[PDB]
Amino acid sequence: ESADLRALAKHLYDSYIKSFPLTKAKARAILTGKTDKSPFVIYDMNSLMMGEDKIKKEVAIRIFQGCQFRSVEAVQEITEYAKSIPGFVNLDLNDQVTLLKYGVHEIIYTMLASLMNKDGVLISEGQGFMTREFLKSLRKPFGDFMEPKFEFAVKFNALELDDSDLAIFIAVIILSGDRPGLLNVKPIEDIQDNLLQALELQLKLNHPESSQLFAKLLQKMTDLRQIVTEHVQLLQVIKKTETDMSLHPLLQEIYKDLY
Ligand SMILES: *[C@H](/C=C\C/C=C\C/C=C\C/C=C\CCC(=O)O)CC(=O)C/C=C\CC
Repeated sequence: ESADLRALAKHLYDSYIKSFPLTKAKARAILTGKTDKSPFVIYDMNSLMMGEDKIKKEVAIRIFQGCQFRSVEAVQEITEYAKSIPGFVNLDLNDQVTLLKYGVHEIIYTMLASLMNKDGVLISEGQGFMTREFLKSLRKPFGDFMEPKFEFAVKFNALELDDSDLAIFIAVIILSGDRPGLLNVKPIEDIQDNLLQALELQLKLNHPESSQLFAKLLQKMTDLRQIVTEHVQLLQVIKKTETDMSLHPLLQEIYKDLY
């Protein structure tokens, strides 16, 4: 029944808004220019240094440390959201953990896209804006790492998905039967099938003019997986090069034994 899928789509959107402090609608209102919302921009070290009075130790390291904190916070948000998804909490506990750790990275890059424009990532809950050029500027090996996210985001943004689309699309990512080491796949695939049905309905209703948006959206996932591979490689280099830099336990658990 179409009505059941609509009810599920709304349930997921409701949890999404509650789970994520900053949404695409808010992000884009801040970026687009819809007075008070408007953020302080960091393009250089003077701007970065100036920021702290405006907004709530090597510089490159300090940015990376910031990004770690942000990722940890995102996982927590995604994890809260994941519980909301019908059936996920009922799955085997080991399976829940497996889904979460593979999902988290893919979901983060997707959610990151909403804050991105070709110039920058919003920061500090949309209080600040950091330039893409400034992030590239950071000394090796650090300067490269943001760029892959920007490339995906620009292509991804062209789809121009609503927050309501995103919420369903990410439940689909979390609920993947393919994940390595899953004890039971059948229960997971049945739930994913339902989410995919909700997404299909949602995309047609929300974007009737767009053609094959469902398929196009599903293909992007290939891209997400690619970003993860590159990120892990980058991350392994960072540890060897900087012995002095700590990695968050939660982040460490997610990244280890991955593919
Ligand atoms: C790094 C995470 C976010 C990139 C955006 C901006 C630069 C990072 C931090 C600046 C400080 C605050 C912004 C965030 C906030 O407070 O809301 C991308 C990433 O996924 C890296 C993951 C692991 C590397 C440790």
